[PDB]
Amino acid sequence: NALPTWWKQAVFYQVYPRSFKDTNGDGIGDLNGIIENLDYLKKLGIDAIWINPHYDSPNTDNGYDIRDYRKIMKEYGTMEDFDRLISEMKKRNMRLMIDIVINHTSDQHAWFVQSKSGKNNPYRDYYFWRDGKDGHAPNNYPSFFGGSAWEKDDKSGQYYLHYFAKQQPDLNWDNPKVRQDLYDMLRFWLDKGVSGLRFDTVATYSKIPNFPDLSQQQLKNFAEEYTKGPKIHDYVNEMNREVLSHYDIATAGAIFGVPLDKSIKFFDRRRNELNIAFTFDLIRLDRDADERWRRKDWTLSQFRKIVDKVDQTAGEYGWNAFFLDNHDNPRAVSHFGDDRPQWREHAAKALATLTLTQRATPFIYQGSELGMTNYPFKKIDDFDDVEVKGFWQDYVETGKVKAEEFLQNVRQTSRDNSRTPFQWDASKNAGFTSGTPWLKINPNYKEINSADQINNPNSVFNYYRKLINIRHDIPALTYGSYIDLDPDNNSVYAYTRTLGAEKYLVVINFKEEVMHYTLPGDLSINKVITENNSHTIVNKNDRQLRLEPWQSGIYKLNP
Ligand SMILES: OC[C@H]1O[C@H](O)[C@H](O)[C@@H](O)[C@@H]1O
Ligand SMILES: [Ca+2]
Repeated sequence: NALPTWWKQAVFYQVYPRSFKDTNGDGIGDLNGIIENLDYLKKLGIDAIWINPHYDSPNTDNGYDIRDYRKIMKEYGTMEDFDRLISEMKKRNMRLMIDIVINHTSDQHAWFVQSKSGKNNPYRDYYFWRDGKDGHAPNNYPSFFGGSAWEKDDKSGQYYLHYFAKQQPDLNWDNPKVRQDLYDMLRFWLDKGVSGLRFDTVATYSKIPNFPDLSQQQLKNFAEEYTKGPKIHDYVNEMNREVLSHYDIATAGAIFGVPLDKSIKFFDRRRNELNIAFTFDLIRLDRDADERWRRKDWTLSQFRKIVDKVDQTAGEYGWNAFFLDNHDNPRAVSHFGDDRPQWREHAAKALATLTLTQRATPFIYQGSELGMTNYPFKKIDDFDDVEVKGFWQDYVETGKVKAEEFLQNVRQTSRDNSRTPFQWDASKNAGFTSGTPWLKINPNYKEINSADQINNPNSVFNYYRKLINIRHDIPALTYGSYIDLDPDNNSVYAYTRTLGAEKYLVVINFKEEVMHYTLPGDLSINKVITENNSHTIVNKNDRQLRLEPWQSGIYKLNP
């Protein structure tokens, strides 16, 4: 059985508007630059776009600190430009998903300005205010973005809670007036015909009664602890009943911190919470849990075991998104592939094949369709991201970690790796801007750009385009069940996707040498659906493949 829906079979593209296309020379991407490139996305074969936050914001965290939920960000343009994006997407039969950030607002949001003015203001209980303990913060809560999660306010003498930047105070979801105002805000956007919502850090809305201290253990994985609020599902379901279920939308929940065996409660269709799981297990598989900027070695067997556990967790009643990178993570070809010149294009096509053959809604992050890479940051000042400055302050300026070792890691792990501007063409600043880009463009744009790829049939771009057409053509590549042929193999990633008699095999050689790979049991090849970097022909009934380094392919198997 399988309830098909548009959002299960969609291929989404994620646009980070600050870095997509600048159309007025200020160095920052804008709405009009999205509009201008919709035919490019339609040619790739995308039918839905998720945009990162597009609201009025002081940009401490690039739109995730929202100062007014009902205004367009000044740098992105006007409400008129927003409504044109919708209307021009509609002309092209594309659906828009927006980013809903209601764990916290900017400290400049009118609600916070009132709340901080004193204990008597009607907005006081819109945020979390607590007394110090012996002239220190109410408790030992750390922030994701550095220091304590409590900021002293001199006006009142009390501390306010901020899991993120001190300019992102957390909204008090235990206050029913807060939830009702957020619901009116959602209806403002949903009434404009938006087709999807992504809920940013949806699992942290419910705070822990009485705010007790975290134990030593809990301090080393506090992200998980902040997901343990006792009313989180009451609140998500109430939001579904009062708002989400009255419109026709797909909702995605970004559940950072949630242990994978707690994820299903958010997405089981019978629970009437959200539709699509954004889990972080796979994309953070190689990240230290205590020093969250540090990476550690990982293996293909580790990777594929997580793919399979995420897949099984969704089970019959949930549904996964699948992504290998996004605006919070290094670029996939650098992170999971080999980004050197001899291999980058083969590895990028290998990972596209993986992505576009998962039992999940795939999300392609802008630039990945070109094989864009991490950026060669050298000095701490080459980064923009508030998060990396928080890590530098906590670990390097306290003398706990040498600056150079810190940099060797954040070069690989920083969010700013995925925020360098999109490489449109080979002209100055890769045609992203007529001015000076807000974050420097990778010098590899001369070799990696959309103009060089869009009409080259062998390009990474056109291999993504071919895979998307393949996936739409073959229902088993969307709905088929997933079986990993060998979860312990560290060289060749091979799995099947099966619907009844229709059985397909995906095979990717993660090694930089030729690998021979004999199929298990009685499996043999009926057809080749596509391959990249193939040298040995595959004939009817072949039971073995000779895989070139970085070779990837999809095959139909004999019954
Ligand atoms: O969902 C988690 C979100 O948390 C914060 O508000 C981040 O800065 C953002 O990039 C991330 O996606
Ligand atoms: Ca601009």
